[PDB]
Amino acid sequence: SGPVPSRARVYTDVNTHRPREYWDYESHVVEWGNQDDYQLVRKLGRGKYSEVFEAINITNNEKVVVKILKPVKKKKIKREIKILENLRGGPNIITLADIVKDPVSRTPALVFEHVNNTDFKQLYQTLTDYDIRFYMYEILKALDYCHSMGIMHRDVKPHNVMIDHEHRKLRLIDWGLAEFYHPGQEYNVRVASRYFKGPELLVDYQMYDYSLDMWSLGCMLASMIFRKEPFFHGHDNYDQLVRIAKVLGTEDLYDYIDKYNIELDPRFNDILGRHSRKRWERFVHSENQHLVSPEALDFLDKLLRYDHQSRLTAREAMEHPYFYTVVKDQA
Ligand SMILES: N#Cc1cnn2c(NC3CC3)cc(-c3sccc3-c3ccc(=O)[nH]c3)nc12
Repeated sequence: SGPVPSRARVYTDVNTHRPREYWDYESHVVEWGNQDDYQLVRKLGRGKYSEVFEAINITNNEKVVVKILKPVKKKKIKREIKILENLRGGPNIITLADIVKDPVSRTPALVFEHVNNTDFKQLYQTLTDYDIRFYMYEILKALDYCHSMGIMHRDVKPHNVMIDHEHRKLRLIDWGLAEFYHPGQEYNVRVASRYFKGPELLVDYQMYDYSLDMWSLGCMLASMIFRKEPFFHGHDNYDQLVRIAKVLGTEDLYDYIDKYNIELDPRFNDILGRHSRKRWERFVHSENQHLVSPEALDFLDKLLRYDHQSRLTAREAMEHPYFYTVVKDQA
């Protein structure tokens, strides 16, 4: 027997109610700017599918970030562009400023708003309890917005969170893995970095939704309050599920597998073993106790659930007691 179908608990049919053009990115026609408006200043990074640079827009003297793409399927470039344009002006969503192509090389490049980022491997270790709640609330604004717009980011991790700590400015970036949610659609499970992959990805459950981003957000929160990066440190995708089972327990995992009639890869049987559900206190010590509170733990618990349907939505998460003071100060 095949797996049991699943539907998003919230924003289920937002794309169905939209005109086709909104989500049918394959038919999207790219609007190109002028490549001569931009001059590369310095390199910021290299990736598997791109090279990133800092640039100057010589028409207005503004600092920008330029992502020059390596060979990528045109439908995937159209997907990222279409999502970026649909999300433009949304809270804490990076702004796509321009799309340019080299006239000779035919190489496409995405031009973004620049964020004066403080690298997370330096910033996070300085963040107070209030900073973690404030920045977690800001990512949640970006997530509730993109989910309400029928989009799952699918790559939520510290590297995709740009923070200008001086101006308390956060942007959720790199929409290259993002997809439109369609009820009944089977998605590719080979998405996200190892440490942030949800149980649905690791067990090969394809009918997932926005709730995937909520697991990732839970992984980030656990690493920040416990000062343990990564929180679930698997040696591969199979061992990644073992690392989660050693914390959440194997009982709720097999209850999750049984509920959705998931065919578990035979490799898993001999590595998963039998594990009890641990108490969050075993990750608490003298150097992280100032970031850990009963509110933080309660919130974290409600994010990290094997059953995607039982995790908090981004809007429910914003309503949690953990954010009461952030909500108060913002009024
Ligand atoms: N989008 C965007 C964006 C805004 N600011 N910003 C900064 N700012 C620091 C230099 C101060 C760095 C990067 C970097 S650094 C290495 C890779 C990337 C990158 C850029 C685009 C993308 O889609 N993924 C990854 N991206 C951005």
